[PDB]
Amino acid sequence: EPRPNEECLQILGNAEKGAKFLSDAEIIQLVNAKHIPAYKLETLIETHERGVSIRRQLLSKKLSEPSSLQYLPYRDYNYSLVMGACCENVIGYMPIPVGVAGPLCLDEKEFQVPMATTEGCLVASTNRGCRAIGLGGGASSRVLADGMTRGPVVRLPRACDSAEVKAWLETSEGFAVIKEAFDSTSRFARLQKLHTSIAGRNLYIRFQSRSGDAMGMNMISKGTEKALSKLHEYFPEMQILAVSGNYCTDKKPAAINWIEGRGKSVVCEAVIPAKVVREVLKTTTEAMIEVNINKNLVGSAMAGSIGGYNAHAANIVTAIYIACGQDAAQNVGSSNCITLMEASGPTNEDLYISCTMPSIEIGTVGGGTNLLPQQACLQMLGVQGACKDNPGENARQLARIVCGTVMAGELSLMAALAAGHLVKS
Amino acid sequence: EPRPNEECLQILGNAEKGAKFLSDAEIIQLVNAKHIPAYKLETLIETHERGVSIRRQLLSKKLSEPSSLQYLPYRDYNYSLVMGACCENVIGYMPIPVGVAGPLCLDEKEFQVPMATTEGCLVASTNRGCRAIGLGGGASSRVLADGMTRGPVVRLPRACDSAEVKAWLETSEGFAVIKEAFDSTSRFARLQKLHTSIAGRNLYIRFQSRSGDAMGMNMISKGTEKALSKLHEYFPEMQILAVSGNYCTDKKPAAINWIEGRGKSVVCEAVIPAKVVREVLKTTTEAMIEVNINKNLVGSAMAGSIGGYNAHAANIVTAIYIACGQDAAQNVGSSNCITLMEASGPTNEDLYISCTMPSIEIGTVGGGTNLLPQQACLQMLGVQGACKDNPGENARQLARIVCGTVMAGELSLMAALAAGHLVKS
Amino acid sequence: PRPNEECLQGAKFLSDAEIIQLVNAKHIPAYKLETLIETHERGVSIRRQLLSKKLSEPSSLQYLPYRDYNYSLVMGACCENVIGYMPIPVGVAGPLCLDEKEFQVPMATTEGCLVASTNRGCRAIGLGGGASSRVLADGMTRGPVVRLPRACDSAEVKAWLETSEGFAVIKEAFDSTSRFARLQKLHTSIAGRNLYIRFQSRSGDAMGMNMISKGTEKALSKLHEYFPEMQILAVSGNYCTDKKPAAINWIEGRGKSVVCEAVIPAKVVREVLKTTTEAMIEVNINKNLVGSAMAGSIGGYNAHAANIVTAIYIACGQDAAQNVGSSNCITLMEASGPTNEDLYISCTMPSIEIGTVGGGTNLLPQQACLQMLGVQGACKDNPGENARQLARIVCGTVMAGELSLMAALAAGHLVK
Amino acid sequence: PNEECLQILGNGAKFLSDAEIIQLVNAKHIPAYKLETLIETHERGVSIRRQLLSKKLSEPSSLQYLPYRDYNYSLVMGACCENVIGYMPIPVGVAGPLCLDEKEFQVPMATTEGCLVASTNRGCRAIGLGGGASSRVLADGMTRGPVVRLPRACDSAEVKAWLETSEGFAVIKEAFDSTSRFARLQKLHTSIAGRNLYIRFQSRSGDAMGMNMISKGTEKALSKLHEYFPEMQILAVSGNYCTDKKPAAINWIEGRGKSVVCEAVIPAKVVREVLKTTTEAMIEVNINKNLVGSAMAGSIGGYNAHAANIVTAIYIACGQDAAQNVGSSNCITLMEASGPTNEDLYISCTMPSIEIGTVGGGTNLLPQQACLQMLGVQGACKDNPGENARQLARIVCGTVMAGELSLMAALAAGHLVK
Ligand SMILES: CCc1c(C(=O)Nc2ccc(-c3ccccc3)cc2)c2c(n1CC[C@@H](O)C[C@@H](O)CC(=O)O)CCCCC2
Ligand SMILES: CCc1c(C(=O)Nc2ccc(-c3ccccc3)cc2)c2c(n1CC[C@@H](O)C[C@@H](O)CC(=O)O)CCCCC2
Ligand SMILES: CCc1c(C(=O)Nc2ccc(-c3ccccc3)cc2)c2c(n1CC[C@@H](O)C[C@@H](O)CC(=O)O)CCCCC2
Ligand SMILES: CCc1c(C(=O)Nc2ccc(-c3ccccc3)cc2)c2c(n1CC[C@@H](O)C[C@@H](O)CC(=O)O)CCCCC2
Repeated sequence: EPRPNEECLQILGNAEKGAKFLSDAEIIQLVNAKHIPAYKLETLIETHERGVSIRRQLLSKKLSEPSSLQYLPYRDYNYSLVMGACCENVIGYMPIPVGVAGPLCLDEKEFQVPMATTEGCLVASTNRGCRAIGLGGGASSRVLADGMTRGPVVRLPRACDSAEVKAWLETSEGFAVIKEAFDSTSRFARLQKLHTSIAGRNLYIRFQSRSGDAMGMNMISKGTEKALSKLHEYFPEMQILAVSGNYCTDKKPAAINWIEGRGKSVVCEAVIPAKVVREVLKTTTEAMIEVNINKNLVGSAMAGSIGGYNAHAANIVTAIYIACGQDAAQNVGSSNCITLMEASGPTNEDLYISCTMPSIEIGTVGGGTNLLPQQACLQMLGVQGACKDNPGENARQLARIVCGTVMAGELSLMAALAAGHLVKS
Repeated sequence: EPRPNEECLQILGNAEKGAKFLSDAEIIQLVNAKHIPAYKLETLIETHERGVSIRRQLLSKKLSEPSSLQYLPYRDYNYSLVMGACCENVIGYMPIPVGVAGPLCLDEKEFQVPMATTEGCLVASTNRGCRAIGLGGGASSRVLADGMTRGPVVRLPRACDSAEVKAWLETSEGFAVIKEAFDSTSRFARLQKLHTSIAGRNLYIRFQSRSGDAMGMNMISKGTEKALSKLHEYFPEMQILAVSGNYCTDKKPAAINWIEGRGKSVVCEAVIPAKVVREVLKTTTEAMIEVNINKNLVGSAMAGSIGGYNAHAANIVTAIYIACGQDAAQNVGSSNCITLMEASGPTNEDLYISCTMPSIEIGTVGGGTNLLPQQACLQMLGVQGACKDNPGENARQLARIVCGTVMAGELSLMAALAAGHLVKS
Repeated sequence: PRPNEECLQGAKFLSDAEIIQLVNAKHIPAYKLETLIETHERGVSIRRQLLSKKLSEPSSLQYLPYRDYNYSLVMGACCENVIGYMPIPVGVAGPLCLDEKEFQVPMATTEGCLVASTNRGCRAIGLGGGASSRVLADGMTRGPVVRLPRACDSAEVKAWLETSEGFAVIKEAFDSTSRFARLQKLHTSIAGRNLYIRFQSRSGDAMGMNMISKGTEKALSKLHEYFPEMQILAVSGNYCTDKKPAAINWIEGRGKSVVCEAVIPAKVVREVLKTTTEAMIEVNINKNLVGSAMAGSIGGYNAHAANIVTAIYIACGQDAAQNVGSSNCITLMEASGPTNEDLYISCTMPSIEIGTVGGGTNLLPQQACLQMLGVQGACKDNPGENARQLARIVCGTVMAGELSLMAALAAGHLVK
Repeated sequence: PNEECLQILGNGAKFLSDAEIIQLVNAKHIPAYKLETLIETHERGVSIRRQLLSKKLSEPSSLQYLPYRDYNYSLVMGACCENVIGYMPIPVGVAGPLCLDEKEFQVPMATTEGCLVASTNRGCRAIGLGGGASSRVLADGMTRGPVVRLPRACDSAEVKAWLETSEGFAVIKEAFDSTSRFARLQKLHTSIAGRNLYIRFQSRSGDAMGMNMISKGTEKALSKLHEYFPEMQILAVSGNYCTDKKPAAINWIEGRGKSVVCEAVIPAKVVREVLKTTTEAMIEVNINKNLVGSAMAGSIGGYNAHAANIVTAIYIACGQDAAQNVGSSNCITLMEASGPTNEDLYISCTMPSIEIGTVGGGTNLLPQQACLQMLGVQGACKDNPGENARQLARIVCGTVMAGELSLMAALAAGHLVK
């Protein structure tokens, strides 16, 4: 039934037939022995699933084991929201187990926190830390700052010239002009204080702005493009080298994120009664403080850590992020956390605990949050999509939930380490 | 039909009946009137899918939106390998779109590389970087080191005693004693030179060893347990404060991983002819090196980066990790990368590129790699499971692939920044 | 010698053995003698002789000099328990062509080749038409740590400081304590119920440490009136950061942030520096950026800025302990000119902590070195321009030092 | 007369006055660089240089108060300094006794910062009344960290693996060790960054700081490496991997020079009467300043109050390289409760990269030697090579801790200005 190549190509270019009529082996035969290239399988074929299936068959014959894809599932998944948006050369999907850790008592509310992980004991441990938090009157958090950044590098012909652009940007008149250009690109675009830094005839300019409920990379980058266009009108010798000169900084470790913040800067806290630490966490307060100082402060310091003065906030950040359609690679900066434990109340037997996380890069609109399964997890928290009355509130709430769930996860791993657990039981 | 609470209880305490003979609403009426806790749902119910179903039903009526879970899938998924191994309190699974970039021409072989992401353009950009490497003759990698670590903190009564223990561990006979205890806990356990650091009466002890094709955390922790128990026979006043004093360092940014290594230290390289840089990357070598020097080195320096001297290593690392059953939270350390670009060839128009990644924390057995869909992705690369013939070969191969694919994504992203793109197109 | 009863009854009429024997049988306490003796130089001699009696080598103080020094400006100012002085050889590297001027730079060092090397660096810069420089920013900082009952309370204080009216009353309290106290933008960080506050201000030509400490004093007291439950834990919570390696000094700057640059003709790199522009760029990329990167350095992207900074600081009465942060520097080298064969060099030092008044700039030997550079004392027609000028000179002299050593390294020097 | 004075230059220089030599330079019969030799004495060669310099300054009376007479320039010329125009007096104060390891020390400190010696001295008083401090040198080994390039990263991987084999390190150790009597190479640490290779040589240097000695050994060791790997370019003797006089985490973790630890318990009475505070307030300030504060500031290795003050003061006093306080001041200061009722103050400073020596450099000069002799660590130690330098490093750590106790007590007592 697989027709000759010259004939199949005619039915393809037929506007009232298309690949809908061609068989699987015929679409394959045209990719092989080049005619339809390979990447162009996306736009031609009838349904999205049949494109995934064809691409899987092509892929199977190139592999050293033909049936590698047998347990990689692809059927019945909604690919309409994925193609052209979230992923390319799609051959299926990867199911990541999702557990629940809660209720999380935070700001006089309750939250059932979804967490997608394959590390056993992670969700149970976090769930225990939530119960301890809940039995001690609950947690409270504050968003200290909010604004996604982009950190382009431009080049003037000399360091003195880039010193002049730095001085001009620092004047209130220069900032008003660059803020007009930036703010015109979108209704959420509101440029805050510019931070600049020189390295010879390079000039790194840190544009920061809130992005409503989106994480905001696409919004700040568009705002930055036009802003540097307006700056170029005043300084035509300027050469834009890159929209990112790693000064944002995005998806790399960097002290500037730790010190200036990026996206949402958050602080959570709680006071656990001496009873709850004993019963739920199987330790004392004196022991928790001892482990936290010498592990999370002194230990991190001996390791040469910048922004890693914590136990495992990266476990909780990553688990929520995958569950809620966040950019999981932004875990690199979003895990930044200092966990602090001290005595509280009369005997100095109650455990004070606070996690401060300067650079939670998060958003409840765009990216993976347009997909329905990760919209479901966002809906658990009540933060799905945009907030009309109070733009930004949903992404800020989710940032607060991340910091609170980190603190829950911190209480439980630190408690296990304090009561002598060396291995995953 | 829904029977009273006491009738349902004695059916649940019956052996040749049990939970199979109750309806969902009856089990839920038992949980509401506090006869069965939430965590007891795992061991009472017959099937795992029915346990996930009933946990979802309770969860839904605690939420502000009772239909929020509608689009979080849960059915027809193999929870036999998840319950009590990878996740707890399971309410479903989050599907991450999976894409393929390849062939990745690495060490005279070809790799179809799975990439689970929700960020648009990442799989297509990475795939273009692969094309540039393929038409450039290919890439070559070496594994420079190998050994997962654990960095426990112990406490001596005084600093003079911690110094005594440090000197003892540095003697070849004291080290032999501890290497015997450590190696006895597993067939892969081979303890390497002990790196130690004192902070007052604290002593941080960095145990390092290979772990076959396992990532190594369970195996190193077990070897660390017995090793410290032997050290205590020689120094009984020693206090084992925590199995991790953040010296390892695991899932936090730390300079020690950058300088000493953790897991696999790997380097990848390639020469991209000027012709390939022109037709695939749409830019010149000269423009590309200018961006790399001033973004990936200088820019990263101004930012105060330790080990983040790259464009988006974290994008590629994270995507391969989710797809292949790795711990995504370990992208914090595993993303460590310095990207170098120089001029090669006749008139300095070719592009020598290399990515050095000293701390890739990876494996092909254990964790999420026991799950069949994550195994499907590992089979794409011919690195699933353990190697009987040559232990470590699979995990070393996946680490070489993570490095070469990072370099593919570096080429492509850096080309796009060089060519004047400031926004995703 | 006379007995010990005739001496208690002034101090000028007694001998050195007499006052010593009063403390050696416990007649008089030792914290009395500071004021008792008339001449300052005999206070030093006695303190030495008392100290000789405790050392296993009595005569080890023999070649530690002490005579013919002006101790009047030091005592109750720069040093205590003074037993003499330490001579540090001063050399001169110049002339240095910087912003249409020439500078003979004094360098107090005991390291061989350092002054000759820096001096060759100046020769290369001179023959390439000199160096240019700009002060990018200027503000000494101080970073107290305060605590409030909860993290929610300290968040409230942070928000309060970020409004214009909160910053206005804090600026009112800060500016009141001194002439030069003009408070710039505040920077804050929270860690739980901790709150770190970075007060930045110019301070005339002084380095400013004590001035900002006074400004921070009244400013925290004002914040205490707004927030009565605020414990003031310390005036320095290491957030300044003063005399320790910190990323915040590198990123925000501290004291003077300065940039400096030069082009060295291809001919000059060949004949004076004995290398090639290409090779210089190769060593700079791979040593000062890639190498420092591998070593895990924050702000140490240079060859030996600290050699030059420390030498000038000791000679010019600066606080040499501040070389920790002042040495922060990134040396960049690029190709330049029509044939791409000329060597563009630039050093960027974001945190040079410096001044030309107060501290050890009060001493006459140190003021001699400051006068060489034409920057001594307070600039009367532009308060703070002498301190700016010395910072600029440090950056240009640091760049000269980089040129020479990197040229040496590139020509295969494993010496000295 | 111009032409008359040239004829006398051959017979000498001492039969020409200062004004006659200077006229010979200003109308160029002789260049500027011919003063090191022709002028017969060191003090008078400095004098003519100052006169030549004085005319080029906008204020020609600039150098009147820079001293130069009656100083030993012979140990300075061609070893410690060049283009010498005088010396710079730094006041030396004294802080002691410092009770360290069953001994007493009077510690010299060259500083122009008010209250530093007086405060360092109060910290000694608290330590003395607490029953003395203790200390241990945990490591010793100056490093050099050169950079080399091979054609490929694969080739540099081949060299790293070779340098890790028992036999590769044996051939290298032997070449390094032959150049000096103290040259004894410990295990190598290598990091690759592409086709670059950063090799960290480490060896003790007797009582010398070791920069010259390990440079010699590194040079020789790389020439043996070049014989096994001819395509290897030697880029630079330092690829900043040592790392010398720059902030770098490799010194914090691996150490460089003397890694040292120090400790002491300070009784409750002593904290209240000498230091005017409590153990509980000191602990609170130390946690939140030296740990949390430094963490918030992005500190690598600077977990202390003012270690750099003490290190700089002693270094300049004792003829050390004061530039090297960049890394030698790396310190973590820890305070916790101690004793039966948690009222005594355990304190410890750990300083992993103290770069120190008692022979060579500024320790060849006599005033600097006087300060070393006070401590009893001057010059080489014939019986136990290295022991004078280890003792000075222990003194630096103990004195720093005295300095931490004092300043931290002042901050805890509520003093905001000095
Ligand atoms: C977070 C998971 C976890 C745990 C851990 O949390 N265990 C735990 C605690 C409590 C319960 C529990 C549940 C319900 C009722 C009662 C009790 C169950 C399990 C433990 C370890 N890990 C892995 C840490 C890993 O992902 C990062 C670390 O490596 C980071 C670091 O600290 O360095 C490692 C071994 C040490 C302690 C136990
Ligand atoms: C990697 C995705 C990506 C790309 C990008 O790679 N775009 C791209 C390039 C090539 C093709 C292509 C495909 C087939 C044939 C021919 C060409 C398609 C798309 C671009 C950007 N980003 C986001 C990076 C983001 O996750 C981390 C950065 O923020 C990290 C950083 O550099 O700071 C950011 C905007 C500027 C550049 C383009
Ligand atoms: C800075 C002094 C110095 C020099 C050095 O600068 N030598 C030099 C250069 C030029 C002339 C000269 C003068 C007039 C006419 C012609 C030529 C004379 C001597 C050299 C080295 N050092 C010690 C660096 C030391 O304090 C920091 C380093 O350890 C820092 C680092 O690079 O990592 C160390 C060995 C390498 C090469 C030469
Ligand atoms: C180090 C000197 C010093 C002191 C200080 O120590 N003062 C002091 C203490 C005790 C006595 C004394 C003497 C004999 C008997 C009884 C008591 C006298 C004076 C003080 C300050 N500084 C300057 C610190 C400066 O160089 C680094 C810091 O800026 C580094 C930092 O902490 O961030 C600064 C203001 C705060 C406290 C007082």
